[PDB]
Amino acid sequence: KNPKSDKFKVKRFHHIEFWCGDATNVARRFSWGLGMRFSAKSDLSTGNMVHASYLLTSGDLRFLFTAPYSPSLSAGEIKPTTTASIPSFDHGSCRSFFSSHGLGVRAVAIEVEDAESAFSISVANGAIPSSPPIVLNEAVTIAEVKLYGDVVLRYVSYKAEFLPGFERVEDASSFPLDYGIRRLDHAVGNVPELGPALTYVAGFTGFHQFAEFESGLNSAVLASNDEMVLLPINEPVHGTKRKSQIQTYLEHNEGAGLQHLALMSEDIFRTLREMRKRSSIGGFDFMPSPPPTYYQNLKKRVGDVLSDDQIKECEELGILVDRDDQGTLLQIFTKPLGDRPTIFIEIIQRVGCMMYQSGGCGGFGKGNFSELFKSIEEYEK
Amino acid sequence: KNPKSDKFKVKRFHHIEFWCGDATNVARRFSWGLGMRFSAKSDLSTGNMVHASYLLTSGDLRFLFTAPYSPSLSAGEIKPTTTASIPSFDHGSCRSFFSSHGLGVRAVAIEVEDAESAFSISVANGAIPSSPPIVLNEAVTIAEVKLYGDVVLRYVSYKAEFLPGFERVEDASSFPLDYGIRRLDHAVGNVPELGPALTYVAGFTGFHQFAEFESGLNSAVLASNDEMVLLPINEPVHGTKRKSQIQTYLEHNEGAGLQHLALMSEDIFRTLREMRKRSSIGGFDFMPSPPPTYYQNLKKRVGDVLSDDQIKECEELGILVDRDDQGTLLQIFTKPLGDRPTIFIEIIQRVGCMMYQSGGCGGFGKGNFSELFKSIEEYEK
Ligand SMILES: CCCn1c(=O)c2c(C)c(C(=O)C3=C(O)CCCC3=O)ccc2n(C)c1=O
Ligand SMILES: CCCn1c(=O)c2c(C)c(C(=O)C3=C(O)CCCC3=O)ccc2n(C)c1=O
Ligand SMILES: [Co+2]
Ligand SMILES: [Co+2]
Repeated sequence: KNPKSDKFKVKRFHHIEFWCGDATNVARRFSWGLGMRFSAKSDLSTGNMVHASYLLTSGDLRFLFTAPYSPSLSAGEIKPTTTASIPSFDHGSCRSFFSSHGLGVRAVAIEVEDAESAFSISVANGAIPSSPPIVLNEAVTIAEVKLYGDVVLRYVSYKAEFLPGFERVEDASSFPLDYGIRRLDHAVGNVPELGPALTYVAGFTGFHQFAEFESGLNSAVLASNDEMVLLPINEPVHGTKRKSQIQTYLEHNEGAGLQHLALMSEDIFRTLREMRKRSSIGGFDFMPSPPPTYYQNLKKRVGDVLSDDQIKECEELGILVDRDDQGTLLQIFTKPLGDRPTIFIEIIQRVGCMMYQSGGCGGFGKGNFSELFKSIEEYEK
Repeated sequence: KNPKSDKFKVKRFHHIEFWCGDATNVARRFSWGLGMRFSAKSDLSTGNMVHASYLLTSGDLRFLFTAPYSPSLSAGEIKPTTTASIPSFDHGSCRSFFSSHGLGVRAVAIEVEDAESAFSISVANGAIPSSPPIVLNEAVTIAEVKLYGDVVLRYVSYKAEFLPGFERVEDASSFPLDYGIRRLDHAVGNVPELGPALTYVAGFTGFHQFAEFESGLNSAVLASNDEMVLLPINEPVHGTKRKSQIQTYLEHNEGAGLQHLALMSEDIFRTLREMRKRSSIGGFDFMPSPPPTYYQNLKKRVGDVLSDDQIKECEELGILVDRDDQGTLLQIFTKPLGDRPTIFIEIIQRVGCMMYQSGGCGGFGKGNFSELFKSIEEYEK
């Protein structure tokens, strides 16, 4: 069921913005680890005396890394005279966010038809405003409302290159890395209580629940009209034997925030070979692999979609597989991206549901909670 | 002239500690960029609920990256019950340092025979104490006094593995990178006034001035008895046409701090090939190269030490060369390590002064200020 109840026209995921203490070092680590190119910048070299912002791209995926400068550099500016390229940026907010949460996502940005319209409708329907709409160079409109914790949902609309005031990167410094990642598939929040959070977000977006198919989580997924913008939310299940990983997140994060970003690859096998090659030389580590029992059990579950060779390939790389009614999902998770056990990344590829491919095809892998436990205990034998 | 006036027995540079917001991402960037191995850790996985600290090694060079956790994780601890592996660490101090300075060096650590003795003598002779001596596991003694700005000089003595409470890195995660860097040659501070700073530091160490051989700097070098611990200090020269790079540092750093770390390599040619290979894929960028006139002028200056082929090699890699009375120095500088134009790294190799090789052999390259200007203007032609 899809009531298609979006309250404003929503296009696609546009970008993700991390708030950090040093944008240079985080951006350079991510570039090498994930194979994303340096595409644009707004820093001192471009006249921005307020914040250092660096943009990484892979296909249509945009990761923006931003950090503050000393406020003394821009102490004489006022908002009408600012040199910031992101008018919503605030020194105090950024330092407070990062000291409270450590490294993580500040903005989930989606492209809309009319950022001004989306903002007003949103707050008309209960959104807590964060940054009012601003028109950049008469060409781009940007606005922000609260999503959960200190994460904002950013609207971005274009009348007709990333943002005004950003310069393209002189390719000499812009090495064309590419491990196969292509777009952002979904962005997941952790909250203490799922009910009030879902009611708030679906309330002002009109997004509908996507509908799915003991391990410490309850969760639900909001979706836009064509189900291409996907925003799942988790809450802790307390009192179980094994401590909830959602509760651990809220503890070490100082409350709600974004849990994982799921990046779609055009060839998950090559993405995972390339990332694993780099895990120990500046890249990302992956969660411990499932036991061979898990892969011996895959023939019965997806032996009609993946060849026996394609299953052995999953086993070498530690990929997980799940399946709903309409298609199949290959997935794998990184260890946390930073010091704290909080944000992590998921790499995914979806098989099926062709009309183009419809969003959510195969679900989100909840069936791998039980299957992982099962295969672990079979292998304990 | 060497009066050998050290007021306590001083051995060698022991380590450098960076204070950052996310130790994981900075450490991983440095590892790949400089070819340093992950050697030890003290974090949540080792029972440290206070700070995440990761140690990188290359030969005898030790880079320690440290970041705070949420104070709520250790809110019930007191100093007698602390889980920190570095007793001098303080949450407030670390967050205040990094928000004020961005990424940079907090501690310059030297190994002494008696850290307790060195501390008392130092403050007896004018050192401002920072952290009193603490004995770790009855095996290591650590103490800290102020050096300049918010940089401390850390004393470390061993009765007889980095520090108690640090675990060796399970080599699976400890890839053995090595680009040829071997030890820390010198560590350089920027201050507004050189006179008062030198008087303070030589005052409590007994270190002597090392003695050298318009571009915006005045500087002097303090040295220990065998001249192996080397601590140069710069001050701005104001009112010149081209703005002083020392003044720019103090502006963007919010005052005094460490300017550069000079790492000695056993083969600067291979170190620079390896680092340059990585500049655009997560490593470090190097300052713009000198013009061909500079290298055509090298035959007359060091044609008795470097072959014509060894000079062409310098030209490919952008290495600079200087020479004093006793030996020759090859050097090159990175662009800043972070967002702000503040800290940078120097790679160096020294030729000459054999007895082992005496420290400071060839000076520090001040003769390259004029030679760079000269060759630039000849090449303007
Ligand atoms: C330490 C790794 C633990 N772990 C996960 O974290 C994990 C995640 C995070 C997902 C996931 O992506 C997801 C959604 O996107 C929608 C909300 C529900 C949900 O969980 C799916 C499976 C997972 N499995 C199997 C697992 O074992
Ligand atoms: C943007 C690069 C600008 N630049 C330097 O920064 C530079 C430095 C930093 C050194 C140096 O190491 C040093 C000492 O170690 C002792 C104190 C004096 C001193 O300066 C030497 C030469 C340099 N030259 C030539 C240069 O052009
Ligand atoms: Co997911
Ligand atoms: Co130097």
